[PDB]
Amino acid sequence: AGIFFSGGLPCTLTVNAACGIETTGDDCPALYYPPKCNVSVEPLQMNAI
Amino acid sequence: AGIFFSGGLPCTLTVNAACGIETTGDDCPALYYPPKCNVSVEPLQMNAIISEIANAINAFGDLYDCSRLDNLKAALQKARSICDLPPFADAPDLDDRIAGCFDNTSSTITVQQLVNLVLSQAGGLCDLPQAGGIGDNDLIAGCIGGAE
Amino acid sequence: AGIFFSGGLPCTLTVNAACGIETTGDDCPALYYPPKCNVSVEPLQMNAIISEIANAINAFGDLYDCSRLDNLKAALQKARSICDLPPFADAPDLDDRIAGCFDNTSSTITVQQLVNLVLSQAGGLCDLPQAGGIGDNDLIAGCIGGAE
Amino acid sequence: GCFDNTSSTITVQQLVNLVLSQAGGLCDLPQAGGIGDNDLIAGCIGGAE
Amino acid sequence: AGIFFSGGLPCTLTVNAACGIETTGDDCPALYYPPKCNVSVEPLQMNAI
Repeated sequence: AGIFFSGGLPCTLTVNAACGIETTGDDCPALYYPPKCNVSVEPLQMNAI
Repeated sequence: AGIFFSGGLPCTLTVNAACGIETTGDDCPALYYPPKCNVSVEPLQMNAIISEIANAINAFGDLYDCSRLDNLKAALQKARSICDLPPFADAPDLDDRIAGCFDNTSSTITVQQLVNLVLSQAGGLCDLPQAGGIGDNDLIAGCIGGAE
Repeated sequence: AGIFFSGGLPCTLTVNAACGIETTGDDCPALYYPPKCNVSVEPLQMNAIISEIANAINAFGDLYDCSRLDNLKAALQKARSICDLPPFADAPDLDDRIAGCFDNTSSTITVQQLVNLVLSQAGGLCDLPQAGGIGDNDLIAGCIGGAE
Repeated sequence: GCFDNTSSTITVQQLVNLVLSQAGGLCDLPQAGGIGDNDLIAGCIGGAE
Repeated sequence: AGIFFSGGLPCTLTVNAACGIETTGDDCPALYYPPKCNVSVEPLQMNAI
């Protein structure tokens, strides 16, 4: 999912996200890391950045 | 999901739940707990309810007081209080609106329509009485030099 | 602690937390359930919230009914609904105030302001039409016989 | 509106009566002394003012 | 039984209970969670709120 985190949450359901992200439909789903307690940043997701 | 059980069910398959709720998009699908014996309230959702009601109480700049029990009721009773609205000094134009009940429907009307409906009932000269005779007190009205 | 779970955490350290809530001192602090997956809601808190909503429903002398899920909705609609306000049983006074949207603001204006604004479109006899002649049988007006 | 410090309503008829009563009448008009040739007299022209 | 807990106790026998609520009748009794040391919230009641 490129720079986004597959399996995350949409921008509404977490903080420090943003709306209005213009994408190519379902192929580019905007997802974000949840505010859950025990999650850590995925390595590969950095590769995109 | 706000104040909905994230993994919940739609209103049709539960009990003591309303139906036909509207939200924004599918990010907020109304859901409730199912009639299971092995489920419990999810604290974060309770936190959402606390946040919502606390915000509601503070709508009109009042101070929440835990020793009370009717803060929301006071807030509601304050909104309906027309007498509490602030005073205003500058004279309004005809387009400035006034609120009243028309056709059993809470709506507003421009002062223009009000002025038209008031002056239109001024009556008419025909209403005036008659003297028949004429005396020196008959100060006849007319456009004397451009000033009535 | 009222509707706030005592022994919780402040808003900054959890989710779904209302921020900047103002209260009557530290004796009514803001605290919320932590994000852990094991904690269980405390019933006595749930007792508090029930009280607030139940009080709100009866803000306008309305009767609760457990068979419907819209009670607060109607008790809120009534507050906004002007059409259901009581009617005054007497005549108004110059000091009586009328609410309006003047200057994009829900404010109050006395009757006298409206009365004076009415005169703007009152007009004078100068506006009346004119004719080249008048029959001996027609009518004239003035301060005749000590009256209009 | 706020009628006698009490939230309530009144029919437009009542306000109309109060406004009309305060409006005034002919006797209120000033008393000019002389008359001129460019003036205009107020009267009823065949049932019309 | 709507929002009110079905098996609770009237206001005077618990804490954080609002006295003198109004209802249609005995079909909708006013009850609250008891201060007992083992009770837990009921979901189906929570749906009501």
